[PDB]
Amino acid sequence: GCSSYVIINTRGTSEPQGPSVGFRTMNTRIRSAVSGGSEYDTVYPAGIDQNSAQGTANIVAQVKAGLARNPNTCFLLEGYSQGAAATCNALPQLTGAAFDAVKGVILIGNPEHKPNLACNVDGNGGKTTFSARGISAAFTQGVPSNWVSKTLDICIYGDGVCDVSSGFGITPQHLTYGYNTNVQTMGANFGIKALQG
Ligand code: NA
Repeated sequence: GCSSYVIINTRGTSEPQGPSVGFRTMNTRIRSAVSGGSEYDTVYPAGIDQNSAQGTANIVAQVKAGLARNPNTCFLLEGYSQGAAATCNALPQLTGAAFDAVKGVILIGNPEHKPNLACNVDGNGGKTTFSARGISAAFTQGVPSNWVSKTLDICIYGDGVCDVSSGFGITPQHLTYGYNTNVQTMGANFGIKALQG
């Protein structure tokens, strides 16, 4: 059980610099159930930059800075949209102690969504987006094999960002994760169990 943890939250699109709309509810439940938490909101020019390399670097730096403060610090990594891509890009850079410290990765509307990974669920926890390809999947690696068992990759059916077969680009579905009640429940239960286990 993690006594001290950081929720690293990497936002999307044109969300303002601050907590993403996508995780607000599940985080209230995680922080309420598991003492010792804090939130770091990844600094990067979301919807203003050419890419998210800055977001990836700040995810990696905050994991390393937290472990330096307290080597038993745990992490949950959360990414929405371009922030889910930036989170996926961080995963290969988090090795040994830094890998062991990250207890769970929650992705919503992931542009790097990859077909047939065990972490893939839809908004209702089923398989309607299980084999889906994300809009960035042809050019990126998505969730590496060694991260699948601690990842939850939620793709709402009709979200063209994580499932190119059910929508073209940013579809209204892409915008709905923060007020999807089963998304928030799945995220909260995954994060609580990751930190307590
Ligand atoms: Na769905």
